Amino acid sequence: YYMDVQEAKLRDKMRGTGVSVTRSGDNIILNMPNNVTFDSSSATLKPAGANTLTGVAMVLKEYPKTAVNVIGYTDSTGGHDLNMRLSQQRADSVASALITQGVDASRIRTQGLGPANPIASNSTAEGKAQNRRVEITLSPLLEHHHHHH
Repeated sequence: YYMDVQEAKLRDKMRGTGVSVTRSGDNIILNMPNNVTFDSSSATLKPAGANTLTGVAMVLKEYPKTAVNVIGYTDSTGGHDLNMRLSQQRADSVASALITQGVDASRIRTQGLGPANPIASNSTAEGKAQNRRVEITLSPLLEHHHHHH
């Protein structure tokens, strides 16, 4: 049964990248975890997170008629005010990555937000994993992005 135990783990490890790509109407929503893509001690982007953000860059860059709006939140990182600061730093990291990959900044919109509507309760380890996530919205738009701090 030991092979079934290892195999089950391997199935999870080979089940996707860990980022969920979903479609809603004519727009696209990406759900990606912070805990896996940023450092545990600080909002510092990991290589795995850069790869996903590069994937987003590949899409927005090819779709000049579309804009990307990124909103993230965390609760079990720290207090609300601090969490906004970390989230905003995450937002800047996202914008920086996209711009580095040749994406026009004009089409990139990011905002760092604290906890507002947690997907799950922080009282569980699984809920924390669900709560430590960000949402990326891609939709047709010619309007220049707006500024957030």
